[PDB]
Amino acid sequence: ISPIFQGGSYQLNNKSIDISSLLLDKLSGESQTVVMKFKADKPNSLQALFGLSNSKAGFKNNYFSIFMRDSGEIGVEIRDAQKGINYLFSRPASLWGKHKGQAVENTLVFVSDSKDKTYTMYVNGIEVFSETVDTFLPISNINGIDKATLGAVNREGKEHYLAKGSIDEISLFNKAISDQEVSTIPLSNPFQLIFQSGDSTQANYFRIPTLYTLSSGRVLSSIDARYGGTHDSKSKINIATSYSDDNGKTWSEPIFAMKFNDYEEQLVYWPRDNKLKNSQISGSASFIDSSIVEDKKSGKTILLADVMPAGIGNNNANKADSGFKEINGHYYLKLKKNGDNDFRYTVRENGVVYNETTNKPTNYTINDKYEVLEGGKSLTVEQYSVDFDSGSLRERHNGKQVPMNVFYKDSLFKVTPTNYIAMTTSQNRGESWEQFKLLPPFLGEKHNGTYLCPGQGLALKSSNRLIFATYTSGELTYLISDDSGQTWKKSSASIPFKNATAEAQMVELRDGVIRTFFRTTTGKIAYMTSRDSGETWSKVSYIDGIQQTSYGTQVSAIKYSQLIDGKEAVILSTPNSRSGRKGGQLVVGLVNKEDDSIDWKYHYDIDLPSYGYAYSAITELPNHHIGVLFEKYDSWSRNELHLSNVVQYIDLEINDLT
Ligand SMILES: O=S(=O)(O)CCNCc1cccc(Cl)c1
Repeated sequence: ISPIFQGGSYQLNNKSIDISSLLLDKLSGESQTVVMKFKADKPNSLQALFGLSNSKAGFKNNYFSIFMRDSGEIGVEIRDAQKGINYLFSRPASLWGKHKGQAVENTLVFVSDSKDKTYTMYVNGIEVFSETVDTFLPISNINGIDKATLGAVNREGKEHYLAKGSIDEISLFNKAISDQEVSTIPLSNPFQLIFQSGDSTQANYFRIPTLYTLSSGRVLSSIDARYGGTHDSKSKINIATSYSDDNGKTWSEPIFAMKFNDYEEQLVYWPRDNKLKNSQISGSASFIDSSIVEDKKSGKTILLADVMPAGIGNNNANKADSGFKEINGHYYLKLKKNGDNDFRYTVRENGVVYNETTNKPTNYTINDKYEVLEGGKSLTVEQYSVDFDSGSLRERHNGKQVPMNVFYKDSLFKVTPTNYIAMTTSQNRGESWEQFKLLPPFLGEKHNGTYLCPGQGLALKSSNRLIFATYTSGELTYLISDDSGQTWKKSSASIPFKNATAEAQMVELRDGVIRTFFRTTTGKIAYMTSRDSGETWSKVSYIDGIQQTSYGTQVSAIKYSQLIDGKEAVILSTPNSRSGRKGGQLVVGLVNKEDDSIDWKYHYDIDLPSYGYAYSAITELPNHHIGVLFEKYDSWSRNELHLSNVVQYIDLEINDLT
């Protein structure tokens, strides 16, 4: 249907605009839709875009507003004192501010539906909240409403929540338009989604993006598909992948590179209230932190991720145990049988489960999928599903049987409760992935394994060498293969922090010269250099000119193929901020051929300094554009947990950055 009101080209410069005469007497019925296209690249701390209010003395809490914060949060208030109603619905990190230095036109759709008693907010094609209430309050049913305002709320005759920005278009409808109708509304998005709520992964949440340009020109991406909110394990998380064959313009429906079946893949709205937001799927196995590389020699794509058995995160991860037993230069996966207090088994050659106390083999074997077989027959366990129907999180059997896996809670044989690294490969550039294999321990039998650095591995240009950075307490532990990832060795490089989350990414400055940039606990990004293709590593230095928080954030980095200002160039992606994960930048550095030092010459602001930017992935697209897939929110903040569709993709050109 048609708008009852339509206006545009409104400039909000800290002075409200009264549209009462134009709008108020057009409002009728109990259901309304607001469609508003607006820019705000210099927002005030807290500002209202739109208000309906009782402006009379004594009725300061009788109003409806659509408001935003300079954090990028969007919300509404719906208030009527006489009715005793004070609704406040919102979601952090819902907005864009700037893109390529130009103010972004956000498309906001707010639906107030009296029939379903539900308020729903979409921004830029993304539903950011949908709230059902017992007692519905139609927005124009507020006692004594006498003002319709743009860029403030009129309370007791004064302008509250004064806005800075513009409303290029605003329409109102005396109808609650359908989800279908919403999706036909044209958008002006500066970004794309590769992974998103409702896709093939059926995860409502995603974290830890990666990007990698394959030699055929295909761009591949991997990500944590996170089911139990945005929590790091413990949770259910699979590793999903998608690829683009047209320079990032479009992307394939995701598939899984690594998945477990002990818990159902469920699209779940995770509670965001302070009482329940720390609810955590607690009995599921999971993957976390993926990294990609391509091997010139075989042509295979190789993906690694951390693996966690059921219940297990990095907090309850058995340090002081690798999960393997050393038996004469060889490492065998340890197992514990249902009922025993110790790990009395190992998985020897051909997956034969072997009793260590009597040195007899059992009739149990472990297949290539880490599934348990008895006498060649597939054992099963019953799957779990989760729900908050009772009010709190419940994890319960759902009737479906799935293959018994040693990483599962209900398994007859269980691996050691600690962190492992798995590897899978693709022969068809990400169209399918093999069953993963665990990597062996590198730091000894009684050292719990290292943590994979998410993002990219490094494929050295002039050899067959493959390297994946990993971290542990007191060092970076590079994993090195010269035979297409069939065998790996480690190269240890000491760093001056104990228990840092030293997420590290590498660039090749020139043949055999690797610089690694990594996250620290110092508020500055660090780096070290190898000049022998990763055999040995320099001492640690720090970058000036970029700030991180004390706890730090992952940094992504590439070596750009083309000269810039006549020099070799490296591009870093990172939040630039000592307060939180915001102020995203790409920083372009020019290499000094004399000494391999880097002049950080250009800083490109991804969006506003106050808007969220966390983990990121950068790649040089085959057309020499830059692709960026990143968490567009603060993934540290306890106020921004469990947000949907915040991992977003943008395309940039080098001239945009300079
Ligand atoms: O800096 S963040 O807190 O946003 C993400 C830190 N992830 C570290 C990790 C790695 C492997 C397993 C687990 Cl459980 C946690």
